[PDB]
Amino acid sequence: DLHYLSGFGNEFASEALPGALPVGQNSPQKAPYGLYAELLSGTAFTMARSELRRTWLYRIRPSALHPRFERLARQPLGGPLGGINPNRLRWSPQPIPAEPTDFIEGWLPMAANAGAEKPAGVSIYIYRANRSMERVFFNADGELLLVPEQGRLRIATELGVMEVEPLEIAVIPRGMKFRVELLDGQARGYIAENHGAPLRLPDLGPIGSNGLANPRDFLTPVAHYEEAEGPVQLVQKFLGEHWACELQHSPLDVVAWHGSNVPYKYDLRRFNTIGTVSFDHPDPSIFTVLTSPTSVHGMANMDFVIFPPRWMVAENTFRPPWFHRNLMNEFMGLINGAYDAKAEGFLPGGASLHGVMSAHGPDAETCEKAIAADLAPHKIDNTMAFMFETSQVLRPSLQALECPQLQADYDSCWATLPSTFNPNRR
Amino acid sequence: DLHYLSGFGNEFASEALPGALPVGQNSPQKAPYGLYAELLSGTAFTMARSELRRTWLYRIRPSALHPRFERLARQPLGGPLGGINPNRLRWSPQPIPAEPTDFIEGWLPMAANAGAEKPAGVSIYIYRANRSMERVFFNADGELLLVPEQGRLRIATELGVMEVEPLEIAVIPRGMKFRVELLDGQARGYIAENHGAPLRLPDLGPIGSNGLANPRDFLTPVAHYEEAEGPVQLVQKFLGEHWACELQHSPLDVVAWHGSNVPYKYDLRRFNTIGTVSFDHPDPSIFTVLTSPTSVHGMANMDFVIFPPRWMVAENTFRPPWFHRNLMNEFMGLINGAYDAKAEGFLPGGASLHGVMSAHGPDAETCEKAIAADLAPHKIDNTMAFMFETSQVLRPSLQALECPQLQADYDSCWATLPSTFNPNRR
Amino acid sequence: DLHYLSGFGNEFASEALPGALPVGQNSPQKAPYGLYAELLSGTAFTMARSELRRTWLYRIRPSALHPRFERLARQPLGGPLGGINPNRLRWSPQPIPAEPTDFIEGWLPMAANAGAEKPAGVSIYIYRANRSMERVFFNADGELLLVPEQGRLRIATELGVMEVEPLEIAVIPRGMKFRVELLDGQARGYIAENHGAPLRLPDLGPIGSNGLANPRDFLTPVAHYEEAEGPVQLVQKFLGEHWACELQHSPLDVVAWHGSNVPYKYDLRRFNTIGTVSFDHPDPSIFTVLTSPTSVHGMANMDFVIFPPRWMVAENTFRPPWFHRNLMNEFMGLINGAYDAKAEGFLPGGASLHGVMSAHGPDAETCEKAIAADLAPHKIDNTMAFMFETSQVLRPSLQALECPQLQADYDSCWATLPSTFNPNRR
Amino acid sequence: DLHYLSGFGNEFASEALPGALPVGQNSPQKAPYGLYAELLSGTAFTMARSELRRTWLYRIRPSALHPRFERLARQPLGGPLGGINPNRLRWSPQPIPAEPTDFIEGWLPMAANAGAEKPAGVSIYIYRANRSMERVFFNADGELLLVPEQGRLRIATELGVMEVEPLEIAVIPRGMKFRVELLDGQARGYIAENHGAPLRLPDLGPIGSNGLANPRDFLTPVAHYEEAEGPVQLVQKFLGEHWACELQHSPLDVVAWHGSNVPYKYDLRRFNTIGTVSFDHPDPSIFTVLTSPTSVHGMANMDFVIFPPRWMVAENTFRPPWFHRNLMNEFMGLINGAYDAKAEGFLPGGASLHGVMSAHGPDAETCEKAIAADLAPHKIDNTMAFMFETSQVLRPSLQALECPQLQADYDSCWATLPSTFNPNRR
Ligand SMILES: O=C(O)Cc1cc(O)ccc1O
Ligand SMILES: O=C(O)Cc1cc(O)ccc1O
Ligand SMILES: O=C(O)Cc1cc(O)ccc1O
Ligand SMILES: O=C1C=C[C@H](O)C(CC(=O)O)=C1
Ligand SMILES: [Fe+3]
Ligand SMILES: [Fe+3]
Ligand SMILES: [Fe+3]
Ligand SMILES: [Fe+3]
Repeated sequence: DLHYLSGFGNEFASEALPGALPVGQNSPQKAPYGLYAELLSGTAFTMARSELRRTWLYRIRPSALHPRFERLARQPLGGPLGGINPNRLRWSPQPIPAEPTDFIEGWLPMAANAGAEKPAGVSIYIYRANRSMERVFFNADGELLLVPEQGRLRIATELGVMEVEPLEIAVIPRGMKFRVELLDGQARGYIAENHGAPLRLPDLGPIGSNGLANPRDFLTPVAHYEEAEGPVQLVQKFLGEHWACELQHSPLDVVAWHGSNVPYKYDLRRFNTIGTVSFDHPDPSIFTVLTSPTSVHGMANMDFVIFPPRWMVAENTFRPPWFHRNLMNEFMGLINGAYDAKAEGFLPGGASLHGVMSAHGPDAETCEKAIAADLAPHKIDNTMAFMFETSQVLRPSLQALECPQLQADYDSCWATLPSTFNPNRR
Repeated sequence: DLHYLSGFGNEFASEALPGALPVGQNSPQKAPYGLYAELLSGTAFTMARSELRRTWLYRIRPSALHPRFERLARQPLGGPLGGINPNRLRWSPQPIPAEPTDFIEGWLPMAANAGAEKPAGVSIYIYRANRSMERVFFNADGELLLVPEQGRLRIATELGVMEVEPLEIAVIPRGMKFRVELLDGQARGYIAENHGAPLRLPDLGPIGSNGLANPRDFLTPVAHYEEAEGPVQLVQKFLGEHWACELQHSPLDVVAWHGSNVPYKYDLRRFNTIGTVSFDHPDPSIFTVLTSPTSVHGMANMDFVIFPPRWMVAENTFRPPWFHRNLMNEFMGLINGAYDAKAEGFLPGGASLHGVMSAHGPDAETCEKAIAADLAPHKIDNTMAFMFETSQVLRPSLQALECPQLQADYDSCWATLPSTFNPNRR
Repeated sequence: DLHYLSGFGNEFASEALPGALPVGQNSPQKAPYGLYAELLSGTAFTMARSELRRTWLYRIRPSALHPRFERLARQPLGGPLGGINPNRLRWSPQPIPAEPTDFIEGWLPMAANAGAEKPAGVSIYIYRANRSMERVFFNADGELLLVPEQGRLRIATELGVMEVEPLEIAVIPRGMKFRVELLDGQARGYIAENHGAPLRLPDLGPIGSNGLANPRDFLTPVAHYEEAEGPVQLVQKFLGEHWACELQHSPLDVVAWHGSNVPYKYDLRRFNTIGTVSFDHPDPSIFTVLTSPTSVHGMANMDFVIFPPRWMVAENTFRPPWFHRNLMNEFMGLINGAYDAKAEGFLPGGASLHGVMSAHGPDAETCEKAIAADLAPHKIDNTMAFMFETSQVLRPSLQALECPQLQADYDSCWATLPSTFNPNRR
Repeated sequence: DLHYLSGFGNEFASEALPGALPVGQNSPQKAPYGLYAELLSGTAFTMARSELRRTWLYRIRPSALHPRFERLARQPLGGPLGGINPNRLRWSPQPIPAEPTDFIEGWLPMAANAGAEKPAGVSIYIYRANRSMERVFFNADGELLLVPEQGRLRIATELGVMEVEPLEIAVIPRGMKFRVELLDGQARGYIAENHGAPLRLPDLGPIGSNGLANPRDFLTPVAHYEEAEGPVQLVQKFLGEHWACELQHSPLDVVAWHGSNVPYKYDLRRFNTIGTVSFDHPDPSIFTVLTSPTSVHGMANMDFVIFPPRWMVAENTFRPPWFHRNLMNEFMGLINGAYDAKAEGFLPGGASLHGVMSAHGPDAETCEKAIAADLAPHKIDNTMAFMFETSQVLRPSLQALECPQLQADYDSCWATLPSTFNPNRR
């Protein structure tokens, strides 16, 4: 099977041929095997070492060997920004379109902080694919966080091949070349496109030096190169547009590499979930897998949080999520099973958006159940929900608002919430 | 019953006579009721507001009205530091001496970062008392963290009266005047004398904005003044020594006050305990109640950590603390019940010291029962252990090393750990 | 000739008349010589002293003495932003236009982070002028970094006169009034208009306390005032537009001044160039002259880097710049001679732009040459190339995309790059 | 021949048996092979992830299985602090003593910031040994930087085996157990014992993302374990003292480990030396290999700096080090050949100490030669010197001051400096 290197943020080193990596230097005059040294600077040169993301590649042909890029006619992301809407929104799962749509062609824009033409913050999509990619792609607009829901993915990147299935997540750095093979014929899932500071592990605070997503579970592929003599289309996403050129070699021609700006996968089943071992309901930030910070300490660009199988032990407490109003913007998804807060309507591939200060919380069915529950240890199982929480307002696209999937009467799930107040009895 | 004000770090305002607090200013020419304004600056003037600790007092006589202080012949903290000793140490509970001993006379130095003459870091004591104080006291050397184990205390402070029982903790700010009364004739407990940055709530990291010790549970007494017309001794602890003077008035004459440098109490039963809801054994920093930082970010002067009733749900996990070697210094106490990592020898009022890089962990019996047990939800109850963890090495006092309470064969609790290793069977 | 004060960041003091500057105060009731005190606040009042830029002026007439500003018909920066383009671009040198064109009228927008009406980050222009200014100008949108390529400039500012020639650079702070006279009748060069944090010297890190651009080399003009009666046009650049009013006096009427918000010039020939004394090719951030930071530590708004005469000693290394893909956006200019990585097509006055993740590096002919070359100490001389590197995307203007100077087949320079890969010979 | 893992600061994973590391957790109830989990916390739990140093160990027997430590009769560093001496000091190399002396018995205290009983900052020693260790050791006092000068070392640590030779450096974390075997029968070299923040790579500033000591050149050994039952002395250094206990098993019984608290080695010949490619003499901080910071930003507890083979190209410059007076304290050592600033008397194994504000610089011979030589590019070679620069004062021990190797006429190396001042000729 495919091999991997472990350790989030490590200075990795990988060669497909022995001695392909130069020893004791980055730029020899005549590189082993007659390879070309190339530097991929994922961060500004002057970043603190802790923030540094850079990889040295030793390849057959320089990435510079390409003709002029031309705008393609076929622009999945060229749709308008939907009109202003403060309502709580919920979508049913997205159907796979009948027309041939590969991985890059199938990104349906759901909600974003800014227009595709001026990338800032986070852009959220749902991908629907029915074709494997017969081209190579790189995103100039940001880091890609992939959340499969339906079907396995075999992702051929410049640094190696990774296999990603639902219940796992994968990250592609900005500008890195990749090609998506659909192993099950069709694929559906979620994407967080990070335009900001790279995703990293959260500051654990009192949790200390261990817990949540343990760095040892972040897997990076080993060196792997191709040698195809012939035309291969290279596509790039630039300011929301797809631009392409034809190469006469495969751009996945990296024989060896070393550095820290790498693609990676992580299995969510390995999450060391922390929670209440006493009473009350911890803030959902406790379930943080990865985070993208801003220059405002403590206020993330986005937080990727999961709602995984876990033990529920809170005594004399209302166990489902509390009623909530938040400065932050809450985009919810579902990979497997059902979510603890919504009795009906939220299915795998579905989505919910509770924007800035929009009043949310449990439905009446969940409320009645929880207040009547005989509280004893209970293990939540066979489920995996997640949230992409952003600091900037998420603006739904015109496409997601005109979407047949956008539920018509979502507000009705809270309509049957009764008054239980009696001032004459504490 | 005593009344209290809630909220860790609040700018409180309290008056025993209506209008005693000047409205709209701190320093009127003619203060209401003929009282005197006095500022107790708990920090440098230029500290960030988040770190600011100062209280304005409106009192019958200024603190400045006192004769010269005289050095007392009786000095409970006059013994020198013990000899260099890297061993793992355990003491049985300290008996209460027969000789008349009040709260300030009853501190037994256990271990400290420095000699009493040059206060730095933390100094740890165990107090034993059989008399209520017939004098008033203030500590110029540091903040006092009080952990009662036996007996109830009535602490009359300059800002008011607070009652503390075992399972509660109390903090007295540096230089604040107080008198301790024994409600049950005798009293025993632990003291963390903080010479550094004042104790405060830990930054929660992913736990978020709620959890661990909630700010609403930190209670400060309401204004209360005494009016006894007789000679009162005022004692101060300076550079480890007890110095005294005689007053003709009561120094607990604060009629009204406002500010943030306050005495407070906290009930440990209200701690919102956070832990594993999955597997593994979280780092004990997760149990932080209060912490004193240093200028080195993330490395505290001391952490006040508890081991309270909690749900144990970790699946296919060694539940007791893992075997450990730590940069930090671990001093443990026990208020009630029995502790997780130790089968015998550790009793309420007892103590343990595992210094820098000393090899500690669960004793042999504990280790054995944990590996063979059938795992299921289990509630640890009717117990409360704690730790004073210090970044600086804790040097036990000569009195603590020469103590008949120091256990002779502490090392034997690990003596029977067996090799269960078989390189042919995973 | 012209006299200058030295020392980057100094609290300077200059006076055209004896005692014109008030002693021991900034705002006397009766100023010396009957002058008016005026505060020029370059930063918010509350900035840390290290970041503060402010200058007190002692002038004949306050700056407030002006009528309403009117919008001019001539608007050289009103041109729209070009279409989205990810391609690598290279412009041949810009011709001086035939029409009367002064310094502020001759700015050709090349690439900018945002539209002119909403200034953000950095805006890049190539200036072409054939007339001296017969008016006084101030830019309200940001700080101007001037890089002369042809012709000397005599820049008369409110704080004095400074002369600048190719191989020197000049900075004029935002809001400061100035008038450009062309000493050689015509001029051309580059401009980096900084809309963010003022340019400053780089944090040296391991280079230490000396090196790169030494502070003693940053020269500020001495106080110089004018008293010419009649109509003077005062122009200001506000949200990309030129607005003007008519004054009856000369606005360069500052008799004395003191402070840190000053125009300055630096000779690039005095750069204490640091590099490799062993092997490899150091990141070009090592040649940083000046930098504008952002809120994100380590990620600059812009870095002004130079590629100056220098010793090349790296043994067993590929000496020209490595092949590169960067998060940053690289705008290159040329003052004299030729640049190391480009064999032909890049001339003095020319420009290149390699945007976010665009694949760049040495052209085919230099790559062939460097691999074969016998490595010996070699002094790169008779050259001065530089870079404006920006964190935000640089959008070329419509004009820069339709310019006859825009080289149609820049991509061909890398077309002949061969594969020298041999998988059977390391 | 030994296997290594590369990458300074990586989250490493190594197993001597397949599947010996638990998958997806740290604390299984039944660990693979019947091994014990044990955590080695190198830092406080709450440090920022960039500062975190911790290693999970999977061992045959917990480190806790040890009897009481007893104070050894032989005490290499119980000697008193030398008296006050501000003088510039120079020692000739240390001869190996005739009495059987293993690595830990042969530490000659040279200079330190504090008394051995109160470790703080850094302690410097020269090691001299004629015997391989027939015991296992750990230092509870500090991290150890080893700088071999004569003879090869084979260091068996808890995480595995590493071989160090002169021109290589090796670091051993605080509390980590190790045994030194002398490959040449006898060995001599320097030691910097860091009692403060762990050494790490310096912030590169303008050097950027690569250069100096590249992280790929930092090698950690692979997992290795010992089985041999029988008596073995375990020795610890605690507050300057050697304490011991007897174990009935080898303590180097780690079958598998993962983490970032690791011993490592680095080959100085791999240093990507940066220096002037123009003129002048860069500050020596430019040669930093590793640094231990303080809470004061920019002021290190210590900097380990090297003076390796390098190109000297500075034009019209005095090339040797400039005459200097420093707040910092300069301790120099020599591994191979001769050092540039001193013609004679500074031999390999020698040392110099120029304390706070002591006036140093090149000797008279080097001074004349450098003012007469016709400047051409020159390769310094066949040499390797270094410096331990500390912020706190370095007090020499009584042994180093009473030492026959202390040169009584060091001040005479400067005695012959002439006055070349000629007011009549610039
Ligand atoms: O269920 C939701 O909509 C999200 C959510 C989860 C949680 O654990 C607490 C609050 C919250 O709003
Ligand atoms: O039992 C102890 O001494 C303290 C301790 C507690 C814990 O939860 C984990 C490790 C540890 O050493
Ligand atoms: O030639 C370039 O485009 C600029 C450049 C300079 C350098 O030293 C390293 C890399 C690089 O891209
Ligand atoms: O390159 C250097 C510059 C100044 C210093 O004093 C040193 C140390 C000295 O040689 O003793 C080295
Ligand atoms: Fe919410
Ligand atoms: Fe511990
Ligand atoms: Fe580049
Ligand atoms: Fe020096």
